[PDB]
Amino acid sequence: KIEEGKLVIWINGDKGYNGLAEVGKKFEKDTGIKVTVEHPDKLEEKFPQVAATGDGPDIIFWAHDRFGGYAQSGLLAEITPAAAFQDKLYPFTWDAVRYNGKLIAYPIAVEALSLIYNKDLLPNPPKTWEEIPALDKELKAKGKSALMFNLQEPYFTWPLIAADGGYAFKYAAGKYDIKDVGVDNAGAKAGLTFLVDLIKNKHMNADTDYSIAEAAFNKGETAMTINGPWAWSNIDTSAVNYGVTVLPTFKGQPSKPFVGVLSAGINAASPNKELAKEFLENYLLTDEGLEAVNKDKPLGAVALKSYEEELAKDPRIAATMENAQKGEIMPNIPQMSAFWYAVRTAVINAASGRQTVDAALAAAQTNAAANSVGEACTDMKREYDQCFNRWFAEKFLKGDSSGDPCTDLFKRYQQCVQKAI
Ligand SMILES: OC[C@H]1O[C@H](O[C@H]2[C@H](O)[C@@H](O)[C@@H](O)O[C@@H]2CO)[C@H](O)[C@@H](O)[C@@H]1O
Repeated sequence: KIEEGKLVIWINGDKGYNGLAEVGKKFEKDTGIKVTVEHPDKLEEKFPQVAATGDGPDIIFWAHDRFGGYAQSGLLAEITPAAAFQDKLYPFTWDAVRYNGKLIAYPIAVEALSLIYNKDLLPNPPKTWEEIPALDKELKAKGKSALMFNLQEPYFTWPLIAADGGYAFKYAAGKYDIKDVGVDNAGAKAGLTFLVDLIKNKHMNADTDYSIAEAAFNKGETAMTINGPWAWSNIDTSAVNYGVTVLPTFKGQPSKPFVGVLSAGINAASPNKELAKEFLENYLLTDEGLEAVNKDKPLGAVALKSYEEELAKDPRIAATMENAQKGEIMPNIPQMSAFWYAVRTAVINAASGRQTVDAALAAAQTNAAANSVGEACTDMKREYDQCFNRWFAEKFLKGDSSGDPCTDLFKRYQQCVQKAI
């Protein structure tokens, strides 16, 4: 299980994990407390599995959308920064990591997708998605192409899908409507249909992934890609001369990327919660800690005000913020995981031709809604069970029963299930 007196951090392999390891070395030099940074594959799915057994990292980095799920399953410690420390970060970043009235992580940086373009191939990038076919056709005649980006992660296509009206979950009055997923409407279909038509008219390849799109852009073969701040670093070392700009408009509407707050949460099973708090508040979330990470791979717009004021001079960051403001902060509810799985499949199926746009999205809507409501019914069940298991062991089995207290909890659960059907 987790080791006492040591910090183990998990963070995604596309981030500045070597720079974070330098912050960890500084912590060790000051305190003698070893910090180890790992980037396991699919860490966002591995974390819940290992943490549920009380193993895993002391600190986990991911975008904020996954944290509500982790918190709801009891996998994260509550965090309680002093007022003085909170005021060092932008208030909207705290909002992203608030779940059920509690803070469940520290906000690190704001990530949004932008359009990245090769200035030598394309000194004026297109303002609209509708121009892309004609641009591509021209470029293919010269043995180049217009645009390549990662089709295998729905994060990258969502901005298009959402531009004319696709959504995830309704929000109103402090509550997400989990019965209703917005992935099957006219705007969602128009967006995805545009994408599939790019593929059908040979302007993109259906199995373009992160690495193929990254190699194609940084080797000068394609004129544009869609990516986050983390990717700028590899383009810097390539021979490509790039700019970063607002995503193209669709049906005259802004693309709407789903905006992530890269966040650090503390494993509820960690024996090192105080050391983790010290590391995060006094080493990572400082101008020099963020600089060391940023130097490795750009973080984006950082949550820390003092450092963001220096980063705001970078036009790449201004573009990141332009796109962020046109997009939307992701929800952090546990259902988000089901939303993404379902959109991932729909995109891949429609892009590869395994399903039509209309059947792919209809099926995503159905499966996301079912699992989302299912996760609520499961939470109602778990609450019944906690009440019953408590009552049965401490009351019934001790011969001190005069009725089952946990009947209304069951009926609420029963109603959830029977309504879902
Ligand atoms: O593709 C769905 C995926 O989107 C987001 O993951 C992003 C992440 O926020 C970024 O930091 C970056 O690393 O790329 C990921 C996409 O590959 C969501 O945060 C994630 O929950 C979801 O599965």
